[PDB]
Amino acid sequence: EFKAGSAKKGATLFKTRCLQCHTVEKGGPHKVGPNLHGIFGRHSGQAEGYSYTDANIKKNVLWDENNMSEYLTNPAKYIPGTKMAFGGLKKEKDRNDLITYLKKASE
Ligand code: HEC
Repeated sequence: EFKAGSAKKGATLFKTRCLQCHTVEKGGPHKVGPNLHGIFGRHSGQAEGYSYTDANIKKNVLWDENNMSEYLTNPAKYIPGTKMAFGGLKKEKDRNDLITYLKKASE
C-alpha cells in the first residue's frame, strides 16, 4: 500500500538502481529497458518503439503506485519471463520514495 514519501530520496534511488537501464525524460532513449515517461496510468508493455518480452505485454497490468510497488520488489516474481530482471527494491520506504519521484519525473 503506497504512501507518498521523499522525492529527493527517490531521485537518488533512481540514479543508483534504475538509471543504468532506464531513462525517464520525455523522448528519452530506450537504453536497455524502455524509457519510462508516461508509465503510470498505462498498461504494461506499451512504450512506443520498444520490443518487450511477450510476458510483460501479456501481464496486462495497468500501472499504478500499488502494483508498481509489488513489481519493483521482484520483477520476475510479478512478471515471470521478464528479461534482464533486476534484483528488486526491497525496503517498503525505498519503494515509496522511488515511486514518489517517478510519478513526478515521468509526467
Ligand atoms: C536493467 C538491468 C534494469 C534495471 C536495473 C531496472 N530495470 Fe526496469 N526494465 C528493464 C527491462 C529490460 C524492462 C523490460 C522487461 C521486459 O520483459 O520486456 C523493464 C521494465 C520496467 C517496467 C515496466 C515497463 C512497461 O511495462 O512499459 C518498469 C515500470 C520498470 N522497469 C521500472 C524500473 C525501475 C523504477 C527501476 C529501478 C528501481 C528498474 N526499472 C530497474 C530493465 C531494468
